[PDB]
Amino acid sequence: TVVVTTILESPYVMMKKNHEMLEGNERYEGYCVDLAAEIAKHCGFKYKLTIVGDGKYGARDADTKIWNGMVGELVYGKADIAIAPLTITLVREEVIDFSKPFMSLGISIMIKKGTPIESAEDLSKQTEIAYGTLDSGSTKEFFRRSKIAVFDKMWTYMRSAEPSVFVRTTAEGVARVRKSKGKYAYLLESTMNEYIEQRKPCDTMKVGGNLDSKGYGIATPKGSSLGNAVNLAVLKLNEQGLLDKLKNKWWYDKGEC
Amino acid sequence: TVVVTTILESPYVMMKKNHEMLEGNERYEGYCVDLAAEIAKHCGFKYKLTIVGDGKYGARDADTKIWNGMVGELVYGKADIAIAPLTITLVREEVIDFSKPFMSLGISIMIKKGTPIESAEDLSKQTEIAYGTLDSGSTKEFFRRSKIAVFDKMWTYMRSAEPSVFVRTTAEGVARVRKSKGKYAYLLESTMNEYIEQRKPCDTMKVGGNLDSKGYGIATPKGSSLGNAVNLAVLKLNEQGLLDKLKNKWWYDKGEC
Ligand SMILES: N[C@@H](Cn1ccc(=O)n(CCC(=O)O)c1=O)C(=O)O
Ligand SMILES: N[C@@H](Cn1ccc(=O)n(CCC(=O)O)c1=O)C(=O)O
Ligand SMILES: [Zn+2]
Ligand SMILES: [Zn+2]
Ligand SMILES: [Zn+2]
Ligand SMILES: [Zn+2]
Repeated sequence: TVVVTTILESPYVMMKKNHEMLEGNERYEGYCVDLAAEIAKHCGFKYKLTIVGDGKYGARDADTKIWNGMVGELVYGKADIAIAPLTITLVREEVIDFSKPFMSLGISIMIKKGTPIESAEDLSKQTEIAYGTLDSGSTKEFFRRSKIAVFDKMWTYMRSAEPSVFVRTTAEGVARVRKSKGKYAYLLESTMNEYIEQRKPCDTMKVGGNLDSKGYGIATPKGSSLGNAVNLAVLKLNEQGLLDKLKNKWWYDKGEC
Repeated sequence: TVVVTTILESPYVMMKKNHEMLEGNERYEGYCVDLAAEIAKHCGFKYKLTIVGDGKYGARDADTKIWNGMVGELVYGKADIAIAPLTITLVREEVIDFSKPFMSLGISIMIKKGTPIESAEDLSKQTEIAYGTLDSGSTKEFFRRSKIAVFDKMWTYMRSAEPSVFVRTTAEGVARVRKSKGKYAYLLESTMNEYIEQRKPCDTMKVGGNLDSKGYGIATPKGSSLGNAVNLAVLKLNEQGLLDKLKNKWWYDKGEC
């Protein structure tokens, strides 16, 4: 039985409303729960879904050099595979193996409906509408290291804006956009932006094209015997149109706006 | 070094805005962070604050018979003491020890300012203004088992109300009160009600007296070498007026309304 590690993040993995009457894998539902079933079917294995112990995705402590979250569970042998919205990054690819991406994404802009902003360039040219990102992570790092004029201008602003424009969590960034009467725009992953856009109170909107490109991949321990099969399954699913179908179902078919 | 388990719940434990520049226990602030320092001071031990991995307080699954949250961390040896807003209950006291209560609370009513409701009696006499609680937990169970008229009347209503008046999380309940335009009242722990009342946009109000009584307590494993000292520490802090100073500090001095 393959131990799958995942994380509670809507609409990827959520508790069914009646989860208390259920048990095992049936307690969960969502995009990744559906994806796990597909992968298992094509790779030919039985599995058990478990929620990552520390509820984190995967980062290496600069001091101890220890990995936490799902990457950690894979690295230290606590799980056999990770199916969740885990970004494929150089540092993680150095310690675990990733499948080809099952979803493509990029940094995007979230605004409260009605805000007169249509792109990052628009944000960089004005001042009365503040904007920020998570206080740590790839999105913040993207701006900090950019050599592109527009993003350099945005980073210069964000790094010294007052009050601070950074937030610690997604919920924090979304709430700020929603209570700032259009005076705050949040920079986040397009997938989350797109999801929130389809959820009540339906007062946010994703604008402009993505600022960068990346994707989520299924992860397995280095030199795992599941790596090859899982990679082929992800390609087969995309070719069959199933990845797009799954995305449309959990983002739009179940939308509230 | 004593391992302390706690949970990110405002204003009990929160991440300082400059946490990325701080280390260890200094990354956190809040009522329980202050309480932990006092308890360790008077008990004479060194400690390290850790956040419970699954973000839960403590319940036993009737299936697996496994304890989750902070109670689980104590019973399975992951932490030596739990310092958080953990309600003292019979089922929990059966596996861990609780200090005398450091804070008293009870079920209360939260309304959007403007709602013509001043008590549980007012709610029980009508239906235009819907009211509910978490879909699971002590508050819901309180109503389900009550033999008291008014509470029986309230439960008789809640159990058959449509759409469902129950919510999955505190955030959901609070958000529902704020966006229901005076048509939903939320029943919750007085401590959280009093806290929300002091947070922007200052659009909610706590009405009526508590419907019941209970307390939060510090938890330690059975046979812990710290059990006795922790208990005496709580009593001394109460007698010194320290517990009330901390409540006033985190609820009102730092209040925004
Ligand atoms: N892919 C990330 C984890 N992850 C997943 C989904 C998601 O929506 N967001 C962030 C959304 C936001 O920007 O608020 C995120 O950070 C990782 O690999 O660590
Ligand atoms: N004391 C509970 C945990 N706990 C702590 C703080 C709190 O505000 N609320 C609930 C607030 C609300 O009713 O929405 C709560 O359920 C336990 O011991 O499990
Ligand atoms: Zn298939
Ligand atoms: Zn941070
Ligand atoms: Zn003292
Ligand atoms: Zn539930």
